Amino acid sequence: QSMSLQGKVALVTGASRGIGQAIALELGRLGAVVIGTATSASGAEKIAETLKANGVEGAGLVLDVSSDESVAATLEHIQQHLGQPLIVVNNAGEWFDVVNTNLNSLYRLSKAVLRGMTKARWGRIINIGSVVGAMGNAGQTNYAAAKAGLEGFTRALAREVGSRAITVNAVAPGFIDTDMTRELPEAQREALLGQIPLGRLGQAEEIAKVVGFLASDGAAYVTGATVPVNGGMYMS
Amino acid sequence: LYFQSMSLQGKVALVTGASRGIGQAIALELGRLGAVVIGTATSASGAEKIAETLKANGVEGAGLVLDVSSDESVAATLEHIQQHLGQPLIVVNNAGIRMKDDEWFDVVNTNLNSLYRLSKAVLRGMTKARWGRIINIGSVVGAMGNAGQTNYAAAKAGLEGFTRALAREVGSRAITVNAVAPGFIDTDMTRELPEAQREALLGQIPLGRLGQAEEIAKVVGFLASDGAAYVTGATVPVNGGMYMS
Amino acid sequence: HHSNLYFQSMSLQGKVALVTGASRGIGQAIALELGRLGAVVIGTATSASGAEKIAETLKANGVEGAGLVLDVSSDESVAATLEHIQQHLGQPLIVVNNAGDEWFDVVNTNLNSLYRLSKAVLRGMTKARWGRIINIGSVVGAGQTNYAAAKAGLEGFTRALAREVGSRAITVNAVAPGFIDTDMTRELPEAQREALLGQIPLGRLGQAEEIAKVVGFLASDGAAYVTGATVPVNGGMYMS
Amino acid sequence: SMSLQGKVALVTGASRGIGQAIALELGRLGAVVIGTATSASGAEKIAETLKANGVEGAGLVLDVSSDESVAATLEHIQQHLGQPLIVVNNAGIDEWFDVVNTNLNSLYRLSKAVLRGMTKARWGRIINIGSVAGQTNYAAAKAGLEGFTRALAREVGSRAITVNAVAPGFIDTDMTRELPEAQREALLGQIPLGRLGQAEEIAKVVGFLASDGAAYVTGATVPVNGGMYMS
Ligand SMILES: Nc1nc(-c2ccccc2)cn1NC(=O)Nc1ccccc1F
Ligand SMILES: Nc1nc(-c2ccccc2)cn1NC(=O)Nc1ccccc1F
Repeated sequence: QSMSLQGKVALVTGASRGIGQAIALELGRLGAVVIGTATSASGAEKIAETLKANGVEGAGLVLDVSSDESVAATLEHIQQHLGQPLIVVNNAGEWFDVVNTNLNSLYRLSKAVLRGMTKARWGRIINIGSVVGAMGNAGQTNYAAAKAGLEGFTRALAREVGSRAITVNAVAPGFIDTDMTRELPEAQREALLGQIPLGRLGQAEEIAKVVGFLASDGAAYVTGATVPVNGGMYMS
Repeated sequence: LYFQSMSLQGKVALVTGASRGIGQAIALELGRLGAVVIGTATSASGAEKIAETLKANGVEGAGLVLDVSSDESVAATLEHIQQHLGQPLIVVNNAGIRMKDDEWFDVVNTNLNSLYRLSKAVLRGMTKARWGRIINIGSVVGAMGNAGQTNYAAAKAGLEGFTRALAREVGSRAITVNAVAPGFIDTDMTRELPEAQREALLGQIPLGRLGQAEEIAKVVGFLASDGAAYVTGATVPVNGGMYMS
Repeated sequence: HHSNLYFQSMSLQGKVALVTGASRGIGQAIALELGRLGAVVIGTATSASGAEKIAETLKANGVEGAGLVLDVSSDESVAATLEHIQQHLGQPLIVVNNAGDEWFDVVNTNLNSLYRLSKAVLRGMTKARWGRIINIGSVVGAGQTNYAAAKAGLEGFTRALAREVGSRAITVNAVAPGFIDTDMTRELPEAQREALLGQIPLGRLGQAEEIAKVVGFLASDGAAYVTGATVPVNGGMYMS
Repeated sequence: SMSLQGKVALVTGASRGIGQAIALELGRLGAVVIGTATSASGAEKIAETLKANGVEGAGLVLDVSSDESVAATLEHIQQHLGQPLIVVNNAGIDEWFDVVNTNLNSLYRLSKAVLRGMTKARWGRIINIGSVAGQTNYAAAKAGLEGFTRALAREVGSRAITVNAVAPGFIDTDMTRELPEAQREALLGQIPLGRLGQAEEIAKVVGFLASDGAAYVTGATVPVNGGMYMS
């Protein structure tokens, strides 16, 4: 009668900063045991501090989602130590190659965690889209493309794994206040505020709450869906 | 002076079409989250029933008679609420008013005129408070034929473009506007068409089951929260993986 | 009410086409294109001088047809107009709707007009067991809210109507123009035009004719299996 | 004014069905047409069909999954018939993912290879034909085709090159002719037009998209499905 993720293990890729960090803390707040990942040892260490610092049981690991070996080994380490990850949030990220590489990483990781979810006959996979913030024309092409790829992928994977009570969903952030976007040139940021009906940048936490909800038992009938979290700014 | 993640304490919510099924489940969910809940129906016995259900589940609120097709009804109803309980800052439109692939136009036209009516009327209150949630519930799947698809696809497309457009119009005032597009939900309609044809429905749904009314309500419950503040103009499908447009 | 070279393009020979809002721009271009393809063309406008002008343009480009006064918002106008056409020129089997808190009322009013007119021409197409209905969208023109909405409305409508009339071999389609060269857009300050062109991959405004060719195609027998579709004609500029 | 006289068109997977119909339609419009197939007997057949319908062109062996095949094939065309400015990708190829990933890698391979020619001529048409268990794979292939087509259109647009897709519904082809009557009729029952589409009816759309009249259409995916939409 609640959104408690007590007893569940969650894996959040790219958790050392920004959105991923905010997602790790939110799932922690909800009672999940949280494994966050980064590509470096110091990133993984930092994830661990942040967890203790906010009273979250879990760990930081080194993970490169572009390589089969890293993925296989990492998942093994988790299984042997903390249990099977039943919540998995892919947040660790020229148009063609970017999208092709991202989606190969989603599929890789998703397929690897699926054996565990299948066995438990329950699971949540949640895919975070790229943030809006794209120095140029290139960057609109790239965001629209990444979004279309995420959506069709998420929908297709949901249909494939649905019969096992595993939901698969995506979250498509708009213009979010992050360490990356605070660095954009003022003209570019203001031109983006001018496009957003809510008249402000979204917070990382505001992405994390959606992920938090999608991970809950309450969201059990939501699958193959891509939830936009963009303040009313839609770009396609 | 309180503050927690999903609370709606201190907020007044208005849920149209709350006497049964989805709307009832929504009223109880917003109640469960601490909202003062006004549910509505088109009849006195419906409104009575809403009130019983609230008290019976310990929810502070009321049942009112409301016809969303009529300006007078809407104006008067909102007045009563303002006079007595305060300003409704959460508003969930769920009162949509043998069917064939030609009835689509009128159904959708009538629904959307009612959304706009009610929405515009509650907007003055939300504007004044510089905060608000409007949530629009789509039609469930009401017939499994061609007739039934045309109508569901159409109702969905209309709801989505409407919700998006309205979100853009009111966004600058910190008012989110969202929709929920239920798929095949366990309700009065779905239960009574015998199974050999109904069971064929489960085969179209990857989750392999009908959705529960509660499962729509949790989504509405989330969208109404402060956590969902950056979600606007969105239509959340809640269909077990069955997508049709 | 104002009314031997065999060109090869003349594939809509023998068909009567009705193009609403034909006195200028896109609608005018559509009337001449369907004319070019051999259709007998009735174009419409809301005023007598508009209808006069349509007729001049037709004769001036050697198109058999007429200019009529039509108000698509009124049942009487529609019924009477269609009857005049039936009694004089035959049954219109190709029909192109191009004649158009603001955000809601615009879309609601348009779609009520589409449905009115569409339902009225449908008896004729049903009897002939063939027909083309083509709906021209809102061009670009606060303007962002309205364009996405108008588009979503047009598209769901077009799709739903296609499903309803399909069994009778009547296609129903829409065309969603992007930024089209019209007499208003030619007058922007260079900075404004260049900034708009910078959003369009083709790097130019579309021509009215370029909308008309799509309509021309959709009207043909070749497009018989295309129905409930909305064809964007925007130079690669997609707004949501 | 639908003419393609003087233009060279390349149609992959042209030995039968849709691709064949596309090759004859672009031929009918005056294009010099190179059709392709994966086998020698397929390529021969393409050539017979062209001569048999008075179309100037050729049948070539092409495997769009291989860089070498593509590079060599395009060279042969450049050296013999000129630069292909109209290009229609119709040769299609845990199963959903790989299908779509492989198809889109083939589109991108071929597209990039023909793009040099179009850039040089400052004009071009690229048209991608979609696929004709089964919903997951169709919805996925479609979503991939659409986003791809749109993204590529944005990239090459400034050079007066349109890039578009055609998403056929249920078409009368060698696959569909094999279904049991109850199953096909249940499929007709989902199609408002009440019939299967013809290959020619896909081809006319391609024919139109290739024309100068369609110059302002780019990044678009035209459904050709008799009113049956599955997503
Ligand atoms: N390799 C690749 N490129 C793209 C793509 C590029 C631009 C826009 C949209 C998709 C998508 N993908 N996607 C895939 O590999 N798989 C994929 C794409 C869409 C739906 C389902 C899929 F599996
Ligand atoms: N009369 C009508 N029909 C439809 C419609 C029909 C089929 C699919 C989608 C919308 C919508 N509407 N009415 C509206 O007032 N507005 C409207 C429709 C679609 C999107 C946005 C809108 F404001």
